[PDB]
Amino acid sequence: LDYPVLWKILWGLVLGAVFGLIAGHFGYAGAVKTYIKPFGDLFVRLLKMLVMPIVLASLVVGAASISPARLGRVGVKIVVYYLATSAMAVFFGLIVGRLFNVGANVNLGSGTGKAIEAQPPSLVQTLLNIVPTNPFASLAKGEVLPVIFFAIILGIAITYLMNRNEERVRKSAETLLRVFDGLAEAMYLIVGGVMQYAPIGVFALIAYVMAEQGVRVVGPLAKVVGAVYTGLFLQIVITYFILLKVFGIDPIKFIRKAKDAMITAFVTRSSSGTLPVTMRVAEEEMGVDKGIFSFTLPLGATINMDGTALYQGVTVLFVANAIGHPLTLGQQLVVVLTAVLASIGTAGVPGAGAIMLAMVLQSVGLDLTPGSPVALAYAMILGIDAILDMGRTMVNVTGDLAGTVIVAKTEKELDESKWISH
Amino acid sequence: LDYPVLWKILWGLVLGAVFGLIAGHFGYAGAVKTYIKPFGDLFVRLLKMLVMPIVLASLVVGAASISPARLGRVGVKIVVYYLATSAMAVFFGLIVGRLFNVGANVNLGSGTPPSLVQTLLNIVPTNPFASLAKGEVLPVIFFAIILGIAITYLMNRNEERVRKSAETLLRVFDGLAEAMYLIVGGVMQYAPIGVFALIAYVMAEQGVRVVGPLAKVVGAVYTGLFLQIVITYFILLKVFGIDPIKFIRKAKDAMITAFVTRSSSGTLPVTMRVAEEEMGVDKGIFSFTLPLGATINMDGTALYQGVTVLFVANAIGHPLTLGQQLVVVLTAVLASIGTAGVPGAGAIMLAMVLQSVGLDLTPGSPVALAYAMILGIDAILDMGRTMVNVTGDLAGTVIVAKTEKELDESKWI
Amino acid sequence: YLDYPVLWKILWGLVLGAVFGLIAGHFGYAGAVKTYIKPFGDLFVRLLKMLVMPIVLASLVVGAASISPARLGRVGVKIVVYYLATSAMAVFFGLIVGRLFNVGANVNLGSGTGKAILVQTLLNIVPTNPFASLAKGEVLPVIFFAIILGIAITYLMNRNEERVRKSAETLLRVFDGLAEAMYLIVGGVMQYAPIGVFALIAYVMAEQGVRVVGPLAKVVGAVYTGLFLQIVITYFILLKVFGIDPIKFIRKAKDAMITAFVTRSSSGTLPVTMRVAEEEMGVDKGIFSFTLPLGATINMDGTALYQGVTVLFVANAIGHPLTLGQQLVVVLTAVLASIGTAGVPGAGAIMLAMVLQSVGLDLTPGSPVALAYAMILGIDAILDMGRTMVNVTGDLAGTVIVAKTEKELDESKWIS
Repeated sequence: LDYPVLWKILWGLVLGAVFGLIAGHFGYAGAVKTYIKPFGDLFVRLLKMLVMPIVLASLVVGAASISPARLGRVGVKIVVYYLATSAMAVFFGLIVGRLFNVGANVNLGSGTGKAIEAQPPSLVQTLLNIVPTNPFASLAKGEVLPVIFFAIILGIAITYLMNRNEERVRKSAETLLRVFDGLAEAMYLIVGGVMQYAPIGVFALIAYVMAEQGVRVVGPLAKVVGAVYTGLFLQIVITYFILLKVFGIDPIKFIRKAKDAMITAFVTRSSSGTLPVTMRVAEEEMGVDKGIFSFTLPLGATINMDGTALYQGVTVLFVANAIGHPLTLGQQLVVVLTAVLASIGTAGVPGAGAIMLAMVLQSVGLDLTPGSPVALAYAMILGIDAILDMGRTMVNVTGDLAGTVIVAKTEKELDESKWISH
Repeated sequence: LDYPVLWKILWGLVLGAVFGLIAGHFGYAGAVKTYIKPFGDLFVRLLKMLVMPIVLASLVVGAASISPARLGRVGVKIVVYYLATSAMAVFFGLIVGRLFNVGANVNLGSGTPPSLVQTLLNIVPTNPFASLAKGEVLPVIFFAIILGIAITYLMNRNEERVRKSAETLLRVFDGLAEAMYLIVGGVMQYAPIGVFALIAYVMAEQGVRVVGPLAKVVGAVYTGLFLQIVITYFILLKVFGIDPIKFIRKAKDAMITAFVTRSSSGTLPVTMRVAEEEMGVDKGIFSFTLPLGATINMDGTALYQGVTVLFVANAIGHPLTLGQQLVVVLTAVLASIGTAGVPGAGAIMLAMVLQSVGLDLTPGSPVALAYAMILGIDAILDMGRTMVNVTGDLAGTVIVAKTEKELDESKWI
Repeated sequence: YLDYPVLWKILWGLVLGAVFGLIAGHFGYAGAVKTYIKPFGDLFVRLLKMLVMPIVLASLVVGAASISPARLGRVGVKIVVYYLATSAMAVFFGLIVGRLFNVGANVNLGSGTGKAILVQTLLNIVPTNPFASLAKGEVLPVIFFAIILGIAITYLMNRNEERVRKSAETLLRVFDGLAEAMYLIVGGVMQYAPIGVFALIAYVMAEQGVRVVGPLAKVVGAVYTGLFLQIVITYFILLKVFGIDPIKFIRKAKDAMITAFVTRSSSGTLPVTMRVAEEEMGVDKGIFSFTLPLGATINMDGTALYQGVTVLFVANAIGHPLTLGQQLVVVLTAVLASIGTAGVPGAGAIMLAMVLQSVGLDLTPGSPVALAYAMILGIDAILDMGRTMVNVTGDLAGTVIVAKTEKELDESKWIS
């Protein structure tokens, strides 16, 4: 029968979260899961549908445009960008976590230090596994990063065929490129259609996440949730804003534009499954060239270490203090750095944080055996994980946009007409 | 060689069925399975091959033509039709099982967490490429319709790059679809040999078993088809102004293929080519209605389940009135919607229905002994179950077609 | 401080790697070879694996769209006759070269059980889901679907309706564009090829080269003398008979041969074999896009050598007497049971194991025949290298011979 407002996706967030909270406090969280949540599963399923086609096609079309040496430059830039913001996330994660003093109370356990054969991640085979041995297979499996490799090789090769002298060579290559282009275009059209549904699906998703885990943010857990979020906020408001401003980009204009991707990132808790919304934003909103965002955006849905360095800095310090194990500021740095290195090869998927935490705890030598104190801390964190996941993913997508727009500004943004107010 | 002539497919059927019957009664069915059967396995393998490309390509081209408001309309029509014809199937199955009094004798036993969100939600594919790679027809149908609908909006868009890119893309799908129909055309030159091999086996293996009280079950289920086709499909066709006798003559290839092949979804290339090359239906209709009804069509299930639930009921002595027999069959029919046509489905579903009502299927108990009898004629039954579906799948595709763009009346006059 | 491209490097990367491998191996450093060197060659292998499915699908839709279904059937029957001809030669040489070297040198004793000793595979050529078969990496069904598509596209481009024709050309144009792209990229990888070839033989030599001392030297010795004879006698003589200069052939086949050798996969060398077939032998896409991937599957040459030698090494080590006749019957059986499989590393030991079972020999642990099998298995990589290399070479020789019989045709590629 409706609805007129176009500021709705943000309305659906707030109304949903408030509805979720109330439904949960009154014991009705069970009912949300049944009647409301599946609408958000639909929202989520549809976005999932577009991720392989949009990413594959947009990057064939984008590496075919621009050029391989310029493409190379955009890599070094988006990577230098991610080290910079990663150090800030690490630093803020340590600071924000100490301030709230998250290990408030109360149980005792048995200390340890780095133990059980102390190996950092393999990370050779992680690299060799970028090059897909069957492009068709990597498309059928969800694998983003090999598709990125094959899409870039296909694109660069396509362009080389179009400067070849023979006419058959040039007309065939172009028909091919034309097909990816038409495909990419259809995809972007569709996500716009999906986004018409988005505020209902955004509503259903925090309604559930709030009714389930919203009731749990009481007590000593409030402080970790409280800490992880002032940490996000600091990362955005200081390191992203200051970074945008230094490159001559208005920080407030950016957020009004990034908003759809941010809210979607948040509720969806998947970088890879927000990629369709993010990319359309990079194009229809930020005015970024496909030759840029088709590479940097899906690459950063994997490589961005910001939200893990944030999350990991807080929860390691929470476990450390609940179980009584003294952790100096330095050893926390070396732990978070290990988790961050260890996270790089894997893309953003919901649940990733608790999973990664379990790994750093084990490896550092703690016993995660049942009823143990340290198994009890992890289990507390694990119970607010969706709440934390939402902010982990959202801080990542935001910075994913923020670096895409900076690197773009550095060659062909170029479209400044996209930002003028009237 | 060389044999080529036409209209062999009806010949391969009758001749193979006779070869099979003769071969089975003298006990040589092992040799039929070894030496003859694989030739028919090949006919089935080739048709399976064309199903994903034919369905993907034909619907992207078909939904790119026409328009989404019209597309929605035919959806509603083909759904109303598949409901309507289902009622007739329920009714006839209920009656023929009673008339034949299929359950007869003699052994004794006693008797009397839903979802349907995740089923609907599972229509939307999370990886379109995986869904093409796995079988998954219903999600491909979804992605193909979105893709086509989207392609058309781009071809009406003002920008010049956009418009020619979209049309390039559409042409690739058109070219592919065009190639597929050529190939399925080719396989149909081979079809009567494979139709021959397939009933040759089905007659040689399970044919000798159709003696006795099981014949009454077969008699009842086949009286249901004939009654469904000849009464409710014919009457429905005449009601919308379509000649019932020309229809059968044309569906003939898809029907015989449906019958022998026992896969609704795997007769789909032949059905679609029949739907187009014979019935003269536009791609914009059958590229939706035919593969959708190869999943959603409930007719042959209400027939099969009506006869055998009543057969089990009477064999084990558990009384079910005409009314409570209906309520069981309605349940089995609802549970069938999310699933496409597959050669084991009848017995699998039968087993499930015995379960839910609480009957004990442990060996060697009567309800287990009753089901085990049905399971032994299942192929004879599966052949008629699918043949009636593809027949009705065509009939609604053409009826729904007649109401907008059938439109081609030159194909029959 | 490295240029490096002097561009005759792929044969250099091999010898320097092989020698580096031996030398590094004798000094016990193979552990470091496995870590620091090896992955550079795994990279080389991974890039080529990537290109196989598109290079093959695209090349054959375009190649079967060109030429014509009656001619294609002839090059089919011709390439099959070729592969039978060259196989009998491999069996013959495998029997002779193994006896000549007399591979059963030493020492242990055994009996075993005896003495004494399809359809669904063919049906499995026809893929029930082409999209699945592309993803699962199944060459023969992709080959089948590629030919039917190519043939149908050609018929559609002859159809009277203009739309049908313009669509079909679009479709065909997409595949040609793709194929052309692939060949471009494999051209690029070959720039990297000698570094990766160095790394691979470096590893294979550092690990298994050290084992080739003693009575295993003879089996490695006999198999390579078998390879040398197959190429230098039956490929050459067959090439001359059909009028092709044998020494020019080898210089051209060189990139594919070495890639084959080092990667030990007939099918994952396919991109390099197909590029050679095109940019070097001057063979038409309509010929080689069929014969080469088909021969990466059906070619029995390299198997008859491995099985002719190793069945006899097991035979003589285990003391079980085999007449020249009974050795023949085992190898023929092993070859028949072998066809459906594409080139994969480790394939040799795998097949040997089976013939041992079926003949009734007992492979129980600590057994004599079990002990013999293990020795062969320990030099298997060394044997694999020469096994697949001979196939890829002969794959080319039959591809250009059947090519010579219709449209090779490009004689301009070899002159002055």
